[PDB]
Amino acid sequence: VYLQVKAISNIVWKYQRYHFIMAYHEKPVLPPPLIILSHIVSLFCCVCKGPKLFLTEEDQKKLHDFEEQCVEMYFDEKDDKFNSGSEERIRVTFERVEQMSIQIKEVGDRVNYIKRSLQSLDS
Amino acid sequence: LPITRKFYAFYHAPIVKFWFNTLAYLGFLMLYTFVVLVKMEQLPSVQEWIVIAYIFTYAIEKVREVFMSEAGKISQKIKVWFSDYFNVSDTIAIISFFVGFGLRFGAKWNYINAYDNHVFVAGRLIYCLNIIFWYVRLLDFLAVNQQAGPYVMMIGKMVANMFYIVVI
Amino acid sequence: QKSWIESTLTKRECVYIIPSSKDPHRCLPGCQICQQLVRCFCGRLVKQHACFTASLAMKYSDVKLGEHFNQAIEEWSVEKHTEQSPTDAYGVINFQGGSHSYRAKYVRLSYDTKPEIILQLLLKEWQMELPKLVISVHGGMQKFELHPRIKQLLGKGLIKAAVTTGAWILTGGVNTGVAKHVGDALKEHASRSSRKICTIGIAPWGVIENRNDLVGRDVVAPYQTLLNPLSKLNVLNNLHSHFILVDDGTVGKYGAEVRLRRELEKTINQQRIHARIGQGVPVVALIFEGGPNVILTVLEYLQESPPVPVVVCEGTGRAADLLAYIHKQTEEGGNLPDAAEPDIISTIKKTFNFGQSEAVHLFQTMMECMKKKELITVFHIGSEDHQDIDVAILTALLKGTNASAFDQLILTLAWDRVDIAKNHVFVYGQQWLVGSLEQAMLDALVMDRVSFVKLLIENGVSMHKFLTIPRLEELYNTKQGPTNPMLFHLIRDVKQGNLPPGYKITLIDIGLVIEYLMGGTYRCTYTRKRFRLIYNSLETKRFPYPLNELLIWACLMKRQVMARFLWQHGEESMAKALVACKIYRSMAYEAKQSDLVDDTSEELKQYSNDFGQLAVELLEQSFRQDETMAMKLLTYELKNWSNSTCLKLAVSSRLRPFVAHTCTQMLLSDMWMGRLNMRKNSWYKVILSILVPPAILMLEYKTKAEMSHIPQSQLPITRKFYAFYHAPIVKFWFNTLAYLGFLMLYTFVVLVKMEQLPSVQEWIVIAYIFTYAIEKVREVFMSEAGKISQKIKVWFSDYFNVSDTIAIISFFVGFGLRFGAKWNYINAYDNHVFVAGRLIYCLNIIFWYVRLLDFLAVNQQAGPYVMMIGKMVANMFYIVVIMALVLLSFGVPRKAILYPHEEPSWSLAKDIVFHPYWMIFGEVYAYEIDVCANDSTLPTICGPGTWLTPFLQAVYLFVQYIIMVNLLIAFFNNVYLQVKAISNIVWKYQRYHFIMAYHEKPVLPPPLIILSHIVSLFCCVCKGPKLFLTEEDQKKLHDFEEQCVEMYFDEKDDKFNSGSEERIRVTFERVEQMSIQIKEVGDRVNYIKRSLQSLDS
Ligand SMILES: CCCCCCCC/C=C/CCCCCCCC(=O)O[C@@H](COC(=O)CCCCCCCCCCCCCCC)COP(=O)([O-])OCC[N+](C)(C)C
Ligand SMILES: CCCCCCCC/C=C/CCCCCCCC(=O)O[C@@H](COC(=O)CCCCCCCCCCCCCCC)COP(=O)([O-])OCC[N+](C)(C)C
Ligand SMILES: CCCCCCCC/C=C/CCCCCCCC(=O)O[C@@H](COC(=O)CCCCCCCCCCCCCCC)COP(=O)([O-])OCC[N+](C)(C)C
Ligand SMILES: CCCCCCCC/C=C/CCCCCCCC(=O)O[C@@H](COC(=O)CCCCCCCCCCCCCCC)COP(=O)([O-])OCC[N+](C)(C)C
Ligand SMILES: CCCCCCCC/C=C/CCCCCCCC(=O)O[C@@H](COC(=O)CCCCCCCCCCCCCCC)COP(=O)([O-])OCC[N+](C)(C)C
Ligand SMILES: CCCCCCCC/C=C\CCCCCCCC(=O)O[C@@H](COC(=O)CCCCCCCCCCCCCCC)COP(=O)([O-])OCC[N+](C)(C)C
Ligand SMILES: CCCCCCCC/C=C\CCCCCCCC(=O)O[C@@H](COC(=O)CCCCCCCCCCCCCCC)COP(=O)([O-])OCC[N+](C)(C)C
Ligand SMILES: CCCCCCCC/C=C\CCCCCCCC(=O)O[C@@H](COC(=O)CCCCCCCCCCCCCCC)COP(=O)([O-])OCC[N+](C)(C)C
Ligand SMILES: CCCCCCCC/C=C\CCCCCCCC(=O)O[C@@H](COC(=O)CCCCCCCCCCCCCCC)COP(=O)([O-])OCC[N+](C)(C)C
Ligand SMILES: CCCCCCCC/C=C\CCCCCCCC(=O)O[C@@H](COC(=O)CCCCCCCCCCCCCCC)COP(=O)([O-])OCC[N+](C)(C)C
Ligand SMILES: CCCCCCCC/C=C\CCCCCCCC(=O)O[C@@H](COC(=O)CCCCCCCCCCCCCCC)COP(=O)([O-])OCC[N+](C)(C)C
Ligand SMILES: C[C@@H]1CC[C@@]2(OC1)O[C@H]1C[C@H]3[C@@H]4CC=C5C[C@@H](OCCC(CO)CO)CC[C@]5(C)[C@H]4CC[C@]3(C)[C@H]1[C@@H]2C
Ligand SMILES: Oc1ccc2c3c1O[C@H]1c4oc5ccccc5c4C[C@@]4(O)[C@@H](C2)N(CC2CC2)CC[C@]314
Repeated sequence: VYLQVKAISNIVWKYQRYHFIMAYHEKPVLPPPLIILSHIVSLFCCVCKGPKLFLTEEDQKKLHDFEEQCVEMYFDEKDDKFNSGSEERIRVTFERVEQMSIQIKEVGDRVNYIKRSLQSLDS
Repeated sequence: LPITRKFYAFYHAPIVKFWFNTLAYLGFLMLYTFVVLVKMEQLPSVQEWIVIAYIFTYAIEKVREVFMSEAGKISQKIKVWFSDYFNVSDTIAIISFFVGFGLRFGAKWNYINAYDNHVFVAGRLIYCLNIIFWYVRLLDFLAVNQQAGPYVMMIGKMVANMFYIVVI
Repeated sequence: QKSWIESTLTKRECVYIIPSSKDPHRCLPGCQICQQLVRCFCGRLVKQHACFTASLAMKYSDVKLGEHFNQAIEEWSVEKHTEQSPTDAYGVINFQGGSHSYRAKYVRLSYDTKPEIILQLLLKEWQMELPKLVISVHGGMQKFELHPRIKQLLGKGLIKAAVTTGAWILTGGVNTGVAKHVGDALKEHASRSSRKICTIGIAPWGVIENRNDLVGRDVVAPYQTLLNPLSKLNVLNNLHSHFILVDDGTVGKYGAEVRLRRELEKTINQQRIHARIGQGVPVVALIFEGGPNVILTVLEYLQESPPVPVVVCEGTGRAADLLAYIHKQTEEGGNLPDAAEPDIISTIKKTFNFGQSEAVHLFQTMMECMKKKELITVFHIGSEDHQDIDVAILTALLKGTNASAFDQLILTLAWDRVDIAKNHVFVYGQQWLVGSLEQAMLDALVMDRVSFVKLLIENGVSMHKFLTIPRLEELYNTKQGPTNPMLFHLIRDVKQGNLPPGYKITLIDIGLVIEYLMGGTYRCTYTRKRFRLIYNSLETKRFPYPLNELLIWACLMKRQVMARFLWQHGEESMAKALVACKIYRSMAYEAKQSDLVDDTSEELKQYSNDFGQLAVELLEQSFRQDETMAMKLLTYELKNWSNSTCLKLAVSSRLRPFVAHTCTQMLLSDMWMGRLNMRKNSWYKVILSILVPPAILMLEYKTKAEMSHIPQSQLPITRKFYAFYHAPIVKFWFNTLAYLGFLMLYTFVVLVKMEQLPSVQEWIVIAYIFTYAIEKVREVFMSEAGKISQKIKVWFSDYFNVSDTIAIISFFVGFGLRFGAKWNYINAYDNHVFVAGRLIYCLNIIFWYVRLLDFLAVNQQAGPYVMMIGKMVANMFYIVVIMALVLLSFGVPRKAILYPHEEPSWSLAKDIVFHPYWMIFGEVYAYEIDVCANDSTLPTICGPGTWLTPFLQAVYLFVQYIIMVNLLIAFFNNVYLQVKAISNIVWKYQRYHFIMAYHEKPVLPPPLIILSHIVSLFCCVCKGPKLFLTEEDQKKLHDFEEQCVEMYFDEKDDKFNSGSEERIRVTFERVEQMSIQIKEVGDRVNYIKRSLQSLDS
């Protein structure tokens, strides 16, 4: 247990940090002996009279446009990382060297057709 | 920024509400520790009254934290809030305290000794056990620190998963 | 409204319905065909007008006179007979069917929109960035062919020009023209690949195929992109990103766009290309297979002020190739000197069916275009000029526009293209006015353009004459590059108060930051009185070593790529790396100790470790090259770095691999042994010779030939004694033997009964501590030169110096009470002033036992264990806090239940902690657990509720004894494993500290040290590893260092280039090229065999 938690220790506290920041954001300004005033004064203002952003439909559309751009950039970087990897470079090289070996035999075949045809025009 | 808005800004800041709740909680425990270690009389000492007031108003606070929580069904609100450890512990701590206070306070004294009356003794002994809940709730305050917090999560995971070794 | 597109823009409609260019039409249905096929000049048939009035022109009669005179037939215009109104067609195209169904914003607006409104649309509404170039692609507006090679040879280059610069490409948009082939460039080469191109297509609205679909307020209109591939129809190319569809209120006529496009070109060329750069955004024209009118458009640019260059391509045998033909014919001045007009007039008509008349007039245009052949450029693909059309489009802005050398340079800087600046700007011919390269350097430094800073230094810029106090302050105060938010807060901390709002940073304030970050006794030049008496006044306003100052700048500004570049240039390279490590290390600590939760500290820590590793790797280069000069690098006084050494700087950063390096250890060994030269068994040879002084003569001593290099250095009978006792190894054992004798006596004093007057043992003990105290006072004041406040802070940064301070003060409090106590009593323990003093001694002796750990840490095995223990105790706090809460959670209920009749007392404090603490160590107090049992040792405690406490203690021990103690042990085990992994490194770093400590100490230990004191301060009134080089050997050492920096990068490059990953990739890229070269054989082999079949006949 020690070794498991210690390995992710900073991650653990940063997650805990969400819970206590949210907890004390919602609490009133007085602690529990004197909180009664915060109670007795608040419920008057409701009868007598957390981290959430309420966007308008226009900025809502800009944010979606921002998000889709970053999704595109995510896949681009993913593809570039993949295509730069050594395994992907060995295999494309592998497939490409194979093709060339036929293309050279396709020269080594046609070079005959030249030299033998030259021997035909030699006469 | 004028003078009056600087006070508003301070006290409504969550870091301030933390330390202000923390300092009041420590003062609460120091008094309640005094109450259980010092001889208990017929009527609560001024220390004990302050202790009672804290737990009562802390309880009202917890009731309001549930009902002014994330909008939903009351049954859902209840299930969520009893999914935390310290909220289950605080619930037991609050209920047991007022069982203890009722016995301590509503006990008729047939005797001058005050420990011959076993309704009174039952109430005092509940306090002495109830105070454990309130010391252990300090682990939650201490887990606000970057170093202490992971150790607190360690202990919880140790206790939660050791059952079958202890059965053996 | 709150809608800028709709509120501002305008759509025209033809309110007015003259017949179709003459009498309506024949065909006996007469009034009936007036519905079928009778249009306006507007371009729309009767029912396509659809205006509110044009529909009253569908009922009874039209909006005109009885027979409508002919100077009203001509009177229709798109200015007087079209009603402006808010727009309808705008949004995002969805090119459904095209390869992920591309997206492109669009809008319908009139030809008369003010040019600023356009600019607002492009930049504000569409959130486009102001570009650094504008390529305007003109060409043939009719479906045309393009050879396969040139296709993939154009789309490689126009794309790079718009991708390496953020250029707006401009087209017509519709596929009937050149826009179709701009799309080919985009499709191939994966146009942007996360690196946006903005290609606007300004088309007229009255020709767009499927005009209807685009109609709609902010609508995502889809759009068929698969019509017949041959049929020439005005269909928007699905690979552009933006469209400005110019309205003139009509249908079926082009020519409404010609102005708005040019007006946009003016509007962009009057915008600053960058904050500092005071040019306009460049514009350039590109020509792909132009029609007739494209020729005039060329001339239309060449005249206007400022002109616009025109890069004409080749291929296809029209306006593009034609201008390429005559551009090789006309002379340098611009008039065909030969008589060859009818031959080129012949060529005009082979491409443009005129016959004679327009042919010459077409030729008349060009001879004026051939006047300004400096603003014209031909990129011919055959003999391959310019190596690329990218550089061609870009270079066209550089030649022919009679731009200053500066303006040529700075535009490449904005673009971030050195390859063009190196090859085309820095060349014989430029003249370079007085301070143009320097102003270029400032822009490049500010803008973090490392590649140009390199180029400028190579091509004639002296940083010595460049870098001044004002220019250096401009660099600290800029916001036009990578910045460090922390720096402003560090200045606010060293300036105790706050600042006026537009505070510009001062170098004195930087100096105060550097002293804060370097710490110890570091003193920056900027804080010294000389620099101040200069700075307050502002050959003298320059710096002798500018590259030192800019390295500091780049690191404080968190400009790491620039800092790595400025490191490898200039002198003092190892020092600069070690200073950089310390600066970043200290900034990392400040970030870590802040209330902010971010990644700044790990980033700065990494940067420190980067320079720390450079310093270690440089030391290894130097050591392998020349050990003696490597050791000199460690030890030469750094005049420019607070008179320090590179070893001291590395120690300031806890840079253990540098200190643990063999070169440093060899240096330290020579100091430790001094003139002694025993290789084996030195510890007891020294001990027995301290105790038997004649054995000093049996020892081995270094010859002066050996004690000659020793790059930190500062046989008869008498000099052998001097050599021995002044050796730090000897001063260690001599202090160690005296310390052990001290403790043995003081142990005796506290264990044996104390009388009125101190025993002789106690007097010796007193003398030791008193003189040891004088020694510590002198170690502080004769420490590293600095402010007394700095000297104090440094010395109280060690643990054993804080402990010794408490140990010394407490002893003399204890002695004063022990000694100045009047004895009213014979018993001597009735007097409680005396007892207080004795008890202080008994506690003070603990300090002196624990100080033996420091002596023992001189051994290679024991030392790391001592560091382990310190790290265990220092970091266990929060586990012990939890243990304390668990303790009280049990202690308080136990006492309350078992002792319910207590009044308040401080015994309650003891009772709630005492037994619970001893339980941690396994004392269960077995016969006290159940107080009501027969075998209980507390039978009187039996009472109500006392049966609860065994359950409480059961839980307590499980949590405390099993969980919490073993968590603490688990933490200690990690400390062990961490330190053990680096154990030899740990001791070698410790070795620096004790060799330095005993090098500075005197030759007598603390009882007899008083003589060394009393004799030394006479010689000052009456009458450490630092090499003081002369300026000539100082220059040789710098030459040695720069050679080893070069060898460092060479080996780094060779290692990199030999790596398998680098070999796979170069192979990958190289096999790709060969596959074209073989297809280039496989293509040409045909040309052979088929040509042989041609000569076969
Ligand atoms: C990181 C850490 C940061 C720092 C954290 C710091 C935490 C700060 C926390 C701080 C507050 C600590 C104080 C609490 C304990 C006091 C007990 C005590 O000493 O009692 C004594 C003092 O006399 C009284 O207590 C009389 C007053 C009665 C009411 C109690 C108010 C005390 C103040 C609390 C105000 C409310 C606070 C809480 C609100 C919920 C009485 O004992 P006695 O006179 O010996 O008994 C007579 C015996 N006889 C009968 C034999 C004669
Ligand atoms: C989501 C929320 C989370 C937190 C939970 C929140 C809810 C927490 C709920 C807490 C309540 C839990 C139940 C307690 C019941 C008391 C039992 C008891 O001792 O009875 C005794 C006293 O009974 C009396 O009625 C006299 C005592 C006064 C009442 C004090 C308790 C009520 C206050 C509660 C305030 C709670 C505040 C809640 C505010 C929200 C009966 O016996 P006796 O009279 O002693 O017998 C004498 C015999 N003899 C004479 C022979 C000797
Ligand atoms: C009065 C008696 C109770 C208190 C105990 C006093 C004794 C000493 C022990 C102290 C332990 C507590 C240390 C932390 C608090 C100090 C400041 C601190 O670091 O705060 C932290 C939060 O702090 C908390 O979350 C503390 C919550 C209160 C815990 C109270 C019970 C602890 C004792 C249990 C009872 C048993 C033991 C005691 C015996 C009874 C925040 O710190 P920071 O500066 O934001 O973060 C630093 C890192 N930075 C640089 C990256 C930002
Ligand atoms: C890797 C390791 C390497 C090896 C490490 C080896 C370390 C080498 C260290 C070596 C030195 C160790 C000696 C110190 C302890 C002596 C105590 C003692 O025995 O006292 C006794 C001897 O008689 C005296 O002590 C009388 C002399 C008084 C002054 C003390 C000087 C002693 C010599 C030290 C010179 C200064 C040295 C320090 C300078 C700062 C007195 O006791 P008593 O007679 O029984 O009492 C009478 C009782 N009665 C009253 C009932 C009759
Ligand atoms: C960077 C440096 C690091 C190390 C720190 C270096 C500095 C270390 C500093 C150390 C000094 C610390 C303060 C000591 C104060 C003594 C207090 C005391 O006991 O007072 C008592 C004696 O007071 C007297 O004046 C009589 C005793 C003689 C003086 C002996 C102490 C001074 C020597 C210090 C030599 C220090 C050597 C420093 C050399 C540099 C007063 O009370 P009383 O008289 O006992 O009362 C009798 C009452 N009755 C009669 C009813 C019974
Ligand atoms: C005064 C003397 C008399 C009294 C003495 C009595 C003896 C002592 C009695 C009790 C000791 C107190 C602890 C009780 C059990 C803890 C529950 C638990 O494990 O929660 C954990 C899991 O599980 C749950 O969250 C749900 C399980 C509990 C059910 C809900 C309570 C129902 C009523 C009661 C029935 C339940 C059993 C108790 C009934 C007795 C919650 O973990 P967490 O904290 O959420 O972790 C993540 C936190 N985070 C989200 C911030 C990341
Ligand atoms: C969820 C809430 C549930 C509980 C609600 C409350 C229910 C009501 C609870 C209690 C009411 C008790 C009233 C008295 C009953 C009749 C007996 C009597 O009068 O006297 C007897 C009382 O004997 C006892 O044991 C009294 C204490 C019982 C409580 C036991 C712990 C339960 C609470 C734990 C916490 C649970 C909370 C858990 C938290 C989730 C003896 O005393 P006496 O007569 O004065 O003396 C005669 C002997 N003499 C002659 C030697 C002197
Ligand atoms: C009077 C005596 C002194 C007082 C005692 C000292 C005070 C007590 C000390 C510590 C109390 C607990 C600290 C809580 C820390 C937070 C934990 C949390 O958030 O949730 C945790 C639950 O946590 C628990 O369940 C807590 C322990 C339950 C009560 C048992 C106490 C120990 C006694 C019994 C021992 C005695 C046995 C022998 C008996 C003879 C959740 O963790 P998890 O579920 O493991 O996480 C899995 C995550 N997963 C989803 C990836 C799988
Ligand atoms: C006789 C009976 C009466 C007396 C009983 C007294 C009871 C016991 C009292 C005290 C026990 C003695 C230890 C005290 C604390 C140690 C400080 C520390 O942690 O240092 C460490 C860090 O921290 C510092 O270096 C600075 C922290 C201390 C501040 C400076 C002292 C100010 C005055 C005093 C205020 C401070 C607290 C003390 C005040 C009481 C230093 O570590 P280091 O060794 O540098 O590690 C690297 C070594 N290297 C560089 C070679 C690689
Ligand atoms: C930084 C320096 C600070 C300290 C400077 C020095 C300050 C001066 C210090 C002390 C001066 C004391 C002089 C006497 C005071 C008046 C009382 C008196 O005379 O008698 C009383 C003395 O009672 C005591 O307790 C005396 C000892 C006090 C010292 C307590 C520890 C502080 C030093 C710890 C180390 C701190 C160092 C930490 C290191 C950083 C009783 O004795 P009596 O009258 O003979 O007997 C009458 C009773 N009878 C009738 C039964 C016989
Ligand atoms: C009379 C009894 C017998 C005597 C006792 C035996 C003698 C005492 C034995 C050992 C004393 C210490 C040895 C020092 C070794 C050198 C360390 C050094 O150089 O600096 C170290 C500080 O080191 C400390 O702070 C030392 C410990 C402080 C004093 C507390 C002693 C233990 C008591 C409390 C325990 C009781 C608790 C429970 C109480 C009930 C620095 O290490 P660091 O800062 O961790 O390094 C971090 C590096 N980083 C920058 C990468 C992050
Ligand atoms: C977070 C932690 C919660 C627990 C705790 O720490 C903090 O809270 C503290 C409160 C303390 C008590 C406050 C007041 C007194 C009165 C005093 O009476 C004078 C003496 C008398 C002699 O006869 C005069 O005549 C005696 C001491 C006592 C009972 C304290 C004891 C320790 C206690 C219980 C502490 C306990 C360890
Ligand atoms: O590890 C080292 C390996 C080789 C050398 C050293 C080392 O460390 C030094 C050290 O340490 C000692 C400890 C005890 C006895 C002798 C020495 C010495 C010796 C020495 O002086 C020496 C050679 N040269 C000067 C000589 C001119 C070359 C300098 C460096 C030196």
